[PDB]
Amino acid sequence: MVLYFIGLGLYDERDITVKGLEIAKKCDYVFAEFYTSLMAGTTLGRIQKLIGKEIRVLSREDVELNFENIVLPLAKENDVAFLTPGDPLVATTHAELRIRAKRAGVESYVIHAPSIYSAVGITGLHIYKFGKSATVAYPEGNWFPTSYYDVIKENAERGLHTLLFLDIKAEKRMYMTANEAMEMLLKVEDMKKGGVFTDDTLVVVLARAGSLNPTIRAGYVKDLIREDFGDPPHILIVPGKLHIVEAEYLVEIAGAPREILRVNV
Amino acid sequence: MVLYFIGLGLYDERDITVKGLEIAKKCDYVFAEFYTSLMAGTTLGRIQKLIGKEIRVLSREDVELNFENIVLPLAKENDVAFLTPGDPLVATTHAELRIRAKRAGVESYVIHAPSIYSAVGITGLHIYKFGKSATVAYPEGNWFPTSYYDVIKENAERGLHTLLFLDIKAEKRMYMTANEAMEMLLKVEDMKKGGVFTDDTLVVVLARAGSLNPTIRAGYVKDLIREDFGDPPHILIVPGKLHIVEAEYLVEIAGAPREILRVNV
Ligand SMILES: Nc1ncnc2c1ncn2[C@@H]1O[C@H](CSCC[C@H](N)C(=O)O)[C@@H](O)[C@H]1O
Ligand code: NA
Repeated sequence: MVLYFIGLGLYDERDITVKGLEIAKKCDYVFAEFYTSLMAGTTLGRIQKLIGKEIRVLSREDVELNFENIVLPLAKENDVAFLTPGDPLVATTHAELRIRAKRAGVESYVIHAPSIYSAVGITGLHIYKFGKSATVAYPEGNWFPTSYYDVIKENAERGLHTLLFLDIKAEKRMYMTANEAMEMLLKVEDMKKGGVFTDDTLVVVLARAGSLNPTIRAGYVKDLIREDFGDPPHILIVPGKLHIVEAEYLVEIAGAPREILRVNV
Repeated sequence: MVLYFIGLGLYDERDITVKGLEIAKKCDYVFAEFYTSLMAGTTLGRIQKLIGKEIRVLSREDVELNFENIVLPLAKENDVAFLTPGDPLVATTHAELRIRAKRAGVESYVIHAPSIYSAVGITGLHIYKFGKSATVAYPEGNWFPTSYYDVIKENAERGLHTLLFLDIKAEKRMYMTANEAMEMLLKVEDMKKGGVFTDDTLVVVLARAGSLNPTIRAGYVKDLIREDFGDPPHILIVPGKLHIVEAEYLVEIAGAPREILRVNV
């Protein structure tokens, strides 16, 4: 009679919470999706081994089109878990799944876990100063998306930080690097010419948040665009004007150049 | 000899990640603070029991003034952990402590945990649509806070949702409720009359996120301002322009007035 939306956290199998693991262990059926994001520091086998339950992986279509014909039916006479990377209900379309549950006369509960939305706090940037968030999407055909560029503009204009998710191709396991994102932004800048993202723009790159050894780097685009940030996934952040405390952190912890203490504060 | 910043999560001791528990369990000394937020579903005893260590709780003064005199020394020749509610770096100034650690020659690591900042996803509001965040502080004498009012105005003009962190004075066991924040806001409206926060303003309240049965409510100030949302902690959210699916969720899950299903654009 119960559906549990359980988050898996950031990087590996140990990023699930104690509450999440215990609840998952008591469930008769355990489902999961890995198309919204991937746990790059682990594998399906390691997650299954930690939970002690076989995990049935669902595709994007399984969820968005058939959640009610695949997951909810079993939840009527059993305790069912639906696992997702990060924090449940963060992916835009997931909240709607709770409505589907209600409509089916199924109780659902949410077991939280760390999300990149909060983990980016490790960059030293104040959370309250983050503005609207966006995704740098992979272009294609006659479609050249530039929305994320206006998001940066509108945020930075108000002294706000911009969190940029990088596009991902789940199955093809193709991750967009911070370098690729920077390249695209430089190209959109060439068109819009709004003076929003240039070789002199300060940016922060966070890679493998959740691991014990994340890569946190900060610097001007002209110096970081070709820097190697390690294995994915990467997250790009274009900070608004910095509070001196944020800057000192970026310098001492993320290796930022002293220059930002005078230029970006 | 290293220092670990470990988050404990939203509501109780089980909201800590597995990673954090295993690491915390093997630390020589364990410190913690419970002044940046309220973990309404646990006790120091339960935490100590779960970790298998004795925890020396610190005050804001001990941390802000004597962190390097109290915690860092032990870290130079031992594995030390510093626990905090939620995520250690979110909406706190704990990030600056890492700089102190470094300047003291002490390496530090961060273990994230579910944070209220990402937990807002349970309100059905698209997490990416949130703008600048704000904090509703307690009035001090003749000094009355209003900044949080401008934040809502700026976000609303852009159609972005606003997250309002509510104040806390753990030493006085004072935890600002949503109701109280709602009234402080009406007062500001009567002073600025910007048309930002009135009795017809739609709002959302999340109380005790992290528990199995948190209080999620949405509606007009006039009908919610005197409603009981249960024990703290609470957060107040003033949505911007809603999407049809956000409205459907607020109505079906947060008991909002069925008339908000009618978006104005
Ligand atoms: N479980 C919870 N439910 C509702 N509000 C919460 C909450 N936990 C924290 N808050 C809100 O956030 C304030 C603490 S601010 C510190 C936040 C913390 N580092 C985190 O990561 O969540 C509280 O005063 C309250 O307004
Ligand atoms: Na945000």
